[PDB]
Amino acid sequence: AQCEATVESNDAMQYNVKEIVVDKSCKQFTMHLKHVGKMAKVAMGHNLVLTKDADKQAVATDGMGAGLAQDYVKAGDTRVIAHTKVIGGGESDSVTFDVSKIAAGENYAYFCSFPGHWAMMKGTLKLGS
Ligand SMILES: [Cu+]
Repeated sequence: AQCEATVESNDAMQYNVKEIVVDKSCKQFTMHLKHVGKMAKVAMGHNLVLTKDADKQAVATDGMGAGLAQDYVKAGDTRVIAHTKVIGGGESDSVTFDVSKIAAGENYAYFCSFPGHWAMMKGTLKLGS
């Protein structure tokens, strides 16, 4: 609703939403992430990272090497448009980004960069109204 969306992540390594459509009327957009499971962030942590589809694996790979304290996102990665912190069960986080950083027709992927999660936790985000 409005210029925001909510994605729930669980203990089975899955997002409940696979596609997010950003309305052209939005100048800013907010992504809310909820970890609805009961596992600790050291075993089943989740975040939400947004990049062009092409940059997915590269960003997830470098992110793994950043560590948990860095929310598994390489500090100052220019390929990441927006990202939340890594959360454990019973928690949540939000991230707001500039819609101008998004282009029509372009393909964007949101995924979890916690080690090994990217291969199963991913969705598509795009501008469209
Ligand atoms: Cu995850």
